[PDB]
Amino acid sequence: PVNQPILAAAQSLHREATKWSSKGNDIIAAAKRMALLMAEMSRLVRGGSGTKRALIQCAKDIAKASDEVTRLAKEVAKQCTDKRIRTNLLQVCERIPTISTQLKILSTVKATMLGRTNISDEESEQATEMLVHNAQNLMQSVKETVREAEAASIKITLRWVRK
Repeated sequence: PVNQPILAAAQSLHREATKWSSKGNDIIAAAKRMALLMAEMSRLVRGGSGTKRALIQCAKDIAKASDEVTRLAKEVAKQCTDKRIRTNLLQVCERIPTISTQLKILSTVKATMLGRTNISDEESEQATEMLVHNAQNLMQSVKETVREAEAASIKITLRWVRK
């Protein structure tokens, strides 16, 4: 069914995001959608063909959800009194648009490769491993962004309720 390391990265973010309720928290909601979509991604990279259009669109959905995470976490940071946390939170959540832009590039590469041209099992495996590493980086960054966004809120209209 799956590419295990992508699914594991997805579950890793799911575990952090499900510490809290989505109610009145769109960072939490977006992060949960990201983890669910990234699990779908691991199915798609490990299915196919037929999965070409789906691979591209799934990455687009993930990138859209990550813009919401980024946008909100930047607002949290810029209300945070602790410079140490504020700076760290700005540092991480400003990696995210680049990583999720990279997710869209590498998914399209994996999906479409060289168009009509024939491709080896080596190029195919290499393209998988590029995608894998980028997915782990993304899941890591958002998980760190969730943790720090909550840490920063202690120093401050966003709701953190433990489940």
